[PDB]
Amino acid sequence: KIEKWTYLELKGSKANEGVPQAMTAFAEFLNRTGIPINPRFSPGMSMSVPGSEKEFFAKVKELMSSHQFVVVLLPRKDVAIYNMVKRAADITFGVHTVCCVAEKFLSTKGQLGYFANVGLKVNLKFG
Repeated sequence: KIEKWTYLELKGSKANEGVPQAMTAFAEFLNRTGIPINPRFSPGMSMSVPGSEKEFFAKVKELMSSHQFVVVLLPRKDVAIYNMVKRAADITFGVHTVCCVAEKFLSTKGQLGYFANVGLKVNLKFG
């Protein structure tokens, strides 16, 4: 059972709406599909994309070292931001991160299908 988790939101041009609410929906989804997780998350973090990996690691370091699981929302399917996230996760102990595109994670049509795909990655990390 994932007990301590939160989310990290990497800002794009447009502001994301309904994030906390979708995170709750996501946790419910995970529980229904056989991945036990506390239905409640600790308050999430939102930040613009920093200029360097060092700057990024400094910012998210406490977040990632104090949680078992972090759901990360990226503004676009940009593999460079994705890599920045994976580098920090690579040197952090006791945490798993999963990266998602914000629009897909939030948009009503196709949300459940997307949740299901993201759940594949989550399952592999814990199951």
